Amino acid sequence: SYYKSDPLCSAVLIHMKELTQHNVTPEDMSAFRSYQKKLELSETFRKNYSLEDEMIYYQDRLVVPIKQQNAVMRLYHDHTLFGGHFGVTVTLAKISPIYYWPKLQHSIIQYIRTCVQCQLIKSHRPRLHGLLQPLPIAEGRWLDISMDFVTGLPPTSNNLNMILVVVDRFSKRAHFIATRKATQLIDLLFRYIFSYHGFPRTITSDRDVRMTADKYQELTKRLGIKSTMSSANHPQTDGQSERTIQTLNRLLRAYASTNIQNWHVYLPQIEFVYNSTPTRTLGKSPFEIDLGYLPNTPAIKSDDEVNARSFTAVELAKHLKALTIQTKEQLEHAQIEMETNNNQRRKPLLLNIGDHVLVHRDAYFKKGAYMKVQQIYVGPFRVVKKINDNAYELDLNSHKKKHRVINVQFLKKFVYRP
Amino acid sequence: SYYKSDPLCSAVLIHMKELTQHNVTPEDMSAFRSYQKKLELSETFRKNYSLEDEMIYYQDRLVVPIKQQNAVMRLYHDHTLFGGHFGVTVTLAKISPIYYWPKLQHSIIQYIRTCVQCQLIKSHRPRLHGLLQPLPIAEGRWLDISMDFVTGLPPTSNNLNMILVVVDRFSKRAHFIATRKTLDATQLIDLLFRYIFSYHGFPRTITSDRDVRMTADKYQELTKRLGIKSTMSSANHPQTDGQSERTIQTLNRLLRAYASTNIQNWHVYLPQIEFVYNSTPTRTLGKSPFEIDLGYLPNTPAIKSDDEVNARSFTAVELAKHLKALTIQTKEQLEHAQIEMETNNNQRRKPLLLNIGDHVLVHRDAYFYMKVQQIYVGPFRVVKKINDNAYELDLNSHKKKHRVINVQFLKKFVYRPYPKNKPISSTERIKRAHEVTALIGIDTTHKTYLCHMQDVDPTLSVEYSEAEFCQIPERTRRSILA
DNA sequence: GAGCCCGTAATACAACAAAATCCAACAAATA
DNA sequence: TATTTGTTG
DNA sequence: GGTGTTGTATTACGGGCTC
DNA sequence: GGTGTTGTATTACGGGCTC
Repeated sequence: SYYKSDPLCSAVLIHMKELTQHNVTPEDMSAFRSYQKKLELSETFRKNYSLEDEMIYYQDRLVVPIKQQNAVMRLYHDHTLFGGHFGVTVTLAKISPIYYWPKLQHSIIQYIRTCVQCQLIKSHRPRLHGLLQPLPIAEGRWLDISMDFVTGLPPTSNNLNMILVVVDRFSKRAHFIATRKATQLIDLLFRYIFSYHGFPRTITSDRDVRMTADKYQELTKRLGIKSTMSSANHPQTDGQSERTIQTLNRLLRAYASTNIQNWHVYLPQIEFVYNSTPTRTLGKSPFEIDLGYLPNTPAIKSDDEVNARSFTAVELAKHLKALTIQTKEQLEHAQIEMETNNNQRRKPLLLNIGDHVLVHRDAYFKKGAYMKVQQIYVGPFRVVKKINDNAYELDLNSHKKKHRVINVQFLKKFVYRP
Repeated sequence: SYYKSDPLCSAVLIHMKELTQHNVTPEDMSAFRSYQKKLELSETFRKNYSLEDEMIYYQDRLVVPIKQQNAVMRLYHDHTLFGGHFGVTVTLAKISPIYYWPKLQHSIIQYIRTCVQCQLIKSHRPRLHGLLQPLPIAEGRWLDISMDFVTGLPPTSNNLNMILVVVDRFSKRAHFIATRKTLDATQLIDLLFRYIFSYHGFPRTITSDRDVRMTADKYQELTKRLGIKSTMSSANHPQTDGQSERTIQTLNRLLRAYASTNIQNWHVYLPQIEFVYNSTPTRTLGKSPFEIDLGYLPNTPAIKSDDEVNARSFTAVELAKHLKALTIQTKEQLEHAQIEMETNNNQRRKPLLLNIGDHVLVHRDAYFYMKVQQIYVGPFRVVKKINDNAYELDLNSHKKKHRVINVQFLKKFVYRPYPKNKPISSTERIKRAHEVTALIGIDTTHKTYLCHMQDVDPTLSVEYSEAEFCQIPERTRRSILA
């Protein structure tokens, strides 16, 4: 039960094979590509096709007619003759030692994008699927605020359990919100610690139940506060707070190495140390990014001046304007530097309407659902809206899934074939 | 109540600041470097020091004498005036706006290395410590072998291990047989299917992990009587079993491909996955692992355009010559593979070189709520240097579990530094017990606690028994152990 | 080209990516 | 001799 | 509307010397 | 003695044409 026991006088290679035969030319519809290929063969000298008793082949490899292309690549890709659904390299190593197939690599990668199980099972670095495209930089001071918290720490005396952080996107000002892992009184403690400065414009946070929080969201809609609400298991958007708790974790380890179970005393020292230390992407201390009144003043900084903003009373407007201008251009510099050092391999994905994208078992099933060697056979979903440049909402075929926003790091767009 | 309100007429900067005054030359022992620096200043033109009535400083930066170098770096790196124990960049951003410091960044990284807590609380890419050294290349058809376990597989007949993958390292034949956790623990039946695998040829070298199924006394001694080495891993360093784990990575994709009937009936798929994976050509050798060892390919011949040599199923007296030729081919492909691995991986990695005796931190795998507490532990003395990236060390007294740590967890320790002395008398272990810093634990063999004191030799601990343990407040001691 | 000192100063590279329970199973410690 | 308790895929 | 982001050793580029 | 390692899209380099 072997193949190639069939003559085909109507295919692309007929023009190539009549270079010796010159007998019959029964071309088909859309066979004008064969005419152009024969013209290119005529103006060049690459004649290596061998014609031996109906076996027309290349120098050592069997050229296959285009009628049975899919049959051959399915035979050497599926388990009919022990393929195994591998990549283009193993498929070439199975086919190219035996067959030639002009533009074989493009045909094989097209088949990889065609075969459904390879789309659902393979990953092929599904963490580089969209550009960086960071947050818009800022406005006037204390208008954008980043919100997140680490769920659990070694508990203190039974009054405090975990640390919440507030750092603004502009100035990156540390904060010490020590919660109890909380209730609807989140707005009480949160209000007491941001309203020390004032009400922001948008909150960059995750889809956490203390902030998804239909009771708390309506408060923000009434008050005039937006909510970015980073999607399920995509904590990258929170950013400044995540980077702060990275710096806080080192600081908390430093100040509580031998002093576990009472770190709530040292937490204001943690935030004050974070506040007094200059950063890199802005080059100035977060006091200086705000009203520059580093109160410790161990020594005067470089370019010695008055450096006493307490003496200035009415002229603070020009000083804050100057700080705002230089910090805004520094934020733009940080944005472009991040975009340069990150997008060296980040391939974009821009669809925005009418596709059948997937979600490869991350933010689709539960974060608490165990990942194992169980098959990854998420069905072909649909996309109806372009919610952002780096995400697309889906019509999750479930009860509700409680969210339908999927960042591009889980999509891996499905492609059909007739 | 600040610094710099004191004269220092004998330091390095004396020759620099007598370029305008030329009063006295009160050099000290080994202070001729000041004269050489003055000569270097004279033969060039970088004279920009400002000198006004003992306020001697740079164009905008206060130059500091070498006597109070430690005072300045401790002031702007520790917490006396709100430092924070940050990196070299933040320390520069605190110091370089205010002070000059010839070779400033070198002094800053020196202070980062010679700190007491700063080494142990932070981290800087520990994974790339040690250059990537591939294991010995190949032998006569899997005299070197690897195996490993992964779990999390769904049950079908109470079989939630089912991955005992054995990879024939030379030919990469890569067998894996269904099993379970509860069948054996290297006592009764584990060896039996190990031998039915080994029925097709005994190996000569194992490379495996620190799993309890192979660190047992029964396994090591039987392998030693079999003349086959163990060569275990290094306390959660699975990269020693890399080729088996890479086979698992290839196996997992094929397992998901064949795992549509996840729960009902799928134990027939592992031999199918074996037969598919062995027949598929690899990348590092260009030949399928099935035909590398066995010569020929499996049934339904799809013989390539090389020759008829891959249909070698005929008379066997001439198999030795061309099978050795294929051994040469595959050997060459594995030097190519070792070179390819060492190219793209050693570009960022930096080797770590320690002699026997110097202290070393382990930073992990010493105590298994490890978030805020001091997960990183104190320094230990290295005993045996097995490899350039393998140091055997005394993490505890004599307790348990294979006291060798890979260099990825290991980190250098520097004790360059008013430190106290070493108590050796019997009465000095009682009074000098309130000067403790950290804790290791309790000896399992007898009643002797090991801990760290303050401003002493860190690794060279002093034994503190119960006669001098209950007097000092131990309420804050078990807090870091729990 | 050719290298060196030194002084700044950019520069990819990785860590924040929820936290903490055991599962199965080797061998130490009493009583 | 059963119930523990260190560490590790 | 809504989607990364800085700390850190490490390393690259100008004044001043030898040419 | 004892310590990574291949699968995979993706992309870079020679024969043959226009010069």
